[PDB]
Amino acid sequence: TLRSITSPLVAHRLKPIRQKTKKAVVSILDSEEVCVELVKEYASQEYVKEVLQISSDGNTITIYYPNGGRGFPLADRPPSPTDNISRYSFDNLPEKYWRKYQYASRFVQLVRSKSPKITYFTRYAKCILMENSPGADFEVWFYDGVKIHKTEDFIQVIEKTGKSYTLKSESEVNSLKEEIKMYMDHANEGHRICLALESIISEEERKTRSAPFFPIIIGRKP
Amino acid sequence: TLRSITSPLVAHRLKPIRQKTKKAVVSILDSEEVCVELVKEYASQEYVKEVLQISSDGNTITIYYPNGGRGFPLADRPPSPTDNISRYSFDNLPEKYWRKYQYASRFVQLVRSKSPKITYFTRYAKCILMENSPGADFEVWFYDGVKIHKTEDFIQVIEKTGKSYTLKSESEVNSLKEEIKMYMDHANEGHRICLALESIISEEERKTRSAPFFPIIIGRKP
Ligand SMILES: [Cl-]
Ligand SMILES: [Cl-]
Ligand SMILES: [Cl-]
Ligand SMILES: [Cl-]
Ligand SMILES: [Cl-]
Ligand SMILES: [Cl-]
Repeated sequence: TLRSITSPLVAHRLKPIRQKTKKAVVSILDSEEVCVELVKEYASQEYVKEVLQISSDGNTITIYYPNGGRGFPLADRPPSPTDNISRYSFDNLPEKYWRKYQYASRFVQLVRSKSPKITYFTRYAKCILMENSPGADFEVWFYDGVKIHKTEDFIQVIEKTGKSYTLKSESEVNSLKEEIKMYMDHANEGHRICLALESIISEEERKTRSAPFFPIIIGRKP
Repeated sequence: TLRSITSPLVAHRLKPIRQKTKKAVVSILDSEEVCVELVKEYASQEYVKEVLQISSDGNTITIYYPNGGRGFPLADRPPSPTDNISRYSFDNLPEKYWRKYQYASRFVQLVRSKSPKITYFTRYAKCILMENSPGADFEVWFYDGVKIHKTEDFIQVIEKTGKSYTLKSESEVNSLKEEIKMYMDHANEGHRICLALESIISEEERKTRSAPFFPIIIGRKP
């Protein structure tokens, strides 16, 4: 089952963006739909030959072949579909499209990892909870120039010149320079607070509202 | 009793600012202390002869007379105190100082009423809960050009041309134009949401004891 392999992408709250690779051009549209344009090379120009159009909730996939299946010149936006389409639920998408769905799925997931959900200004730092929940990335931009980038798999640290190093196990973190273990105590507190605030706002989001409660920016730089 | 005329001012979260009249200068300092410099003019130059230094919570008043009471030329910041001071709790400030305290008190009150606590972007409007709690001003900037400004004694409405009118009682509110009642029901929802969000966030702020949770910016303009 595809739902075993990955979860449906969710592009809610994500800003429009276009990524051009060798394999595809993946776009998050203004409607939060995600499109995968499979581009073919007929030198010099590239043609859009196939399009996967994925719904913002990730559960509807519309596949079509623009220009009668002959192709469209790759443009700034994807070609809109015609009544000639094939369409599937996520749970019903044939495997032949799984790899292409995941192009979108992954891109969305990457964009979420760079999309601020909650920004929290503290005395020493600017905290940013990202959108790739759960286990979202957590960035910490201290004003002195120190940068801490939290992940699920690791914790990055960038010192004031560019001394970059990646910390993994807690046993490796304890072994860090002792003026730094305090920076983490800040960064971890922000993280706890941001997570704390995310929870409370989501709860309030569930009840009657009129617009999303995310993103949120809390406070200001001094 | 002074507690009858005002509440101790509150300058938390308020941005630095300086206002000059002929008789005095009020500043909200970067520390959120509020100063009243009483100014007198001696041959073209103006001197600070008296200073009231009020705590950010409005409950401590330190009063002094710079340069021996002869004065210091009015500068960009108030003259700092010396060993020679008198200092009072709010409830203990002598009447001789009440009108000068009220000078700081009124100014702080004007600033809060113009200082955003919660900014909330909707599909149709930009809502801003001000800081003059309780009964804070709540202004609503619809994108189409309609403006609604909720206030303590009344509700102003500005239509797309400049049709300004004041509603003070339900009798004028029910009697409102029927399509305007639509703008108002939004505005009223925004207020409830913003008030709801204010309460839930302050509560979590109390437990955390770290950088403030206000102001916030919720969402984005479409
Ligand atoms: Cl291009
Ligand atoms: Cl349709
Ligand atoms: Cl098919
Ligand atoms: Cl959510
Ligand atoms: Cl929503
Ligand atoms: Cl002292």
